Amino acid sequence: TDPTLEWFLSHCHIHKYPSKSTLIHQGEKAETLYYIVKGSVAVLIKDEEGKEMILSYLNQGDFIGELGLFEEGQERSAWVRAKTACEVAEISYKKFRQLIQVNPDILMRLSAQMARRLQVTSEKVGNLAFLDVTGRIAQTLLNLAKQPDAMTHPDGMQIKITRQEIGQIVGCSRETVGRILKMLEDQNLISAHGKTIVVYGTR
Amino acid sequence: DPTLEWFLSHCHIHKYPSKSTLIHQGEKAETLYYIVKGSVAVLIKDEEGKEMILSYLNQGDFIGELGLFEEGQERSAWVRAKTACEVAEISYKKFRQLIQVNPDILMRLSAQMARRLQVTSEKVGNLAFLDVTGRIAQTLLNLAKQPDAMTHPDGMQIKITRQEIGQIVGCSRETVGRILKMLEDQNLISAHGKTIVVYG
DNA sequence: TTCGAAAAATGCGAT
DNA sequence: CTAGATCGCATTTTTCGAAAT
DNA sequence: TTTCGAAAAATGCGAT
DNA sequence: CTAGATCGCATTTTTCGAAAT
Ligand SMILES: Nc1ncnc2c1ncn2[C@@H]1O[C@@H]2COP(=O)(O)O[C@H]2[C@H]1O
Ligand SMILES: Nc1ncnc2c1ncn2[C@@H]1O[C@@H]2COP(=O)(O)O[C@H]2[C@H]1O
Ligand SMILES: Nc1ncnc2c1ncn2[C@@H]1O[C@@H]2COP(=O)(O)O[C@H]2[C@H]1O
Ligand SMILES: Nc1ncnc2c1ncn2[C@@H]1O[C@@H]2COP(=O)(O)O[C@H]2[C@H]1O
Repeated sequence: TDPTLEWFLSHCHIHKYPSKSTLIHQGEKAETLYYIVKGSVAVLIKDEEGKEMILSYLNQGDFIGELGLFEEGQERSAWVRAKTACEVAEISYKKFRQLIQVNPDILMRLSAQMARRLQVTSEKVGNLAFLDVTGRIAQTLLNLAKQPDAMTHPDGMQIKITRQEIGQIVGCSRETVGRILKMLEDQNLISAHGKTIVVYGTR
Repeated sequence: DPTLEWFLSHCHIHKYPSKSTLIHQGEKAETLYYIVKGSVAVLIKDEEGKEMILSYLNQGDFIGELGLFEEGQERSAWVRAKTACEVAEISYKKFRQLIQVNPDILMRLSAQMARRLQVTSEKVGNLAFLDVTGRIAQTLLNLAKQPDAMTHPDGMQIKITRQEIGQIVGCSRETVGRILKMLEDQNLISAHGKTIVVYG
């Protein structure tokens, strides 16, 4: 932390959420902004039957609930769920705008994050439009294997995730994921036992 | 609109005829665009050349903003003119200088990125949750309620090819063709050539 | 580090 | 022709809270 | 400112 | 099973720019 973060937080209300809890409900009126002090969350949307699609994972340093800031009468566009325990700062849009008046760098930071999220989401549209499930899963496994929470392994990198969650990322049933992971292992591209998956030749 | 006039006085104005390329995907991003007149399409292509439309943008919209917040970024997509366009262009360097004297310019830009993220997230949901028939129906209906839609005694009228609908929903032109025939069979639309009447 | 539920995840497979 | 979604249960595998170290 | 005949672009095939 | 992608071309629309009154 530094004097700027402390200055910012002194204008916020800090709350702690346990793993699996819901921070933002899709459809509710948006009047506040959040800043992740510690922890990680998953951004998701769902269909009429409850099927879920994960749009993104966010971490400490990331703002959340920002899309309603620029125009009143807006509703939350997605659900945000705590992936681990989280410490989150909350502030009304009304007061956040006053803070921008005294220190506009805060808007620059928020804007940069939205820009990155738009590039990532546009790429997802492409993957879904141009790639079959095998290609989407293959790319998703390589991407996770290169994140900072991924563990090293003599044959490449190791990650821990369920077939169901992979299905929520790539847009397919958990059964299809399971059948493809076995084919990938037969082709000796990976090794998977339980939630532990080893991605080979990532190095 | 003092700021708007102030902003434009620092830009270079260019014109692009319909179908021309304003932004090439993969090239280095160093300049920001602002549409003064006309409309464009933002699209991505696969290795085989198939295309997918991410969005249509119109007068008042910024373009090429994604490479501004990080160094060494490349254009994330192609931008092609749909109609003849009049566009204001300014370097990232100079734009940053304008942000300093009046950060409200960044506010208007951020507001558009916020809306584009909401829209693109909705598109992800549609691609993952709806079959082609459902995606085509929603698209026909949204197009029919846009300002450029024509009045018709049976509802609203639009003009578009089966190939373009295919680039919007992510399916082959042949599939769009078969689905439009089935939707006509259900009396939801009437299609002759590029002209489609959405009953209402 | 440990151990026994509790609860979560997984395999099924011809249409 | 090629890809995938389904569905009800019985089995695995993982998580969790408190003892044991 | 209407009309018209190419080029160009778009569409149907439809069992596999 | 249900949903969609494919391919080689002849045929059906659209788009255009030049010619007229
Ligand atoms: N097209 C899709 N088909 C099936 N499940 C999907 C799809 N898109 C997203 N999902 C979600 O991904 C999840 C993967 O595990 P489940 O089969 O339990 O439930 C699935 C849905 O919630
Ligand atoms: N595509 C996305 N990528 C990343 N974060 C998103 C995306 N869509 C929505 N969000 C976040 O989820 C939040 C849900 O509530 P808001 O709409 O207020 O603000 C949204 C963003 O912070
Ligand atoms: N899954 C897809 N299958 C086919 N075409 C697609 C797909 N996704 C995007 N497209 C594009 O949309 C276009 C629709 O018409 P075409 O079949 O001529 O060419 C198609 C591609 O350029
Ligand atoms: N999902 C999207 N919705 C709207 N506009 C987009 C989207 N993705 C990219 N763009 C625009 O297309 C531009 C391509 O170049 P840039 O990446 O510089 O900036 C991008 C945005 O201005």
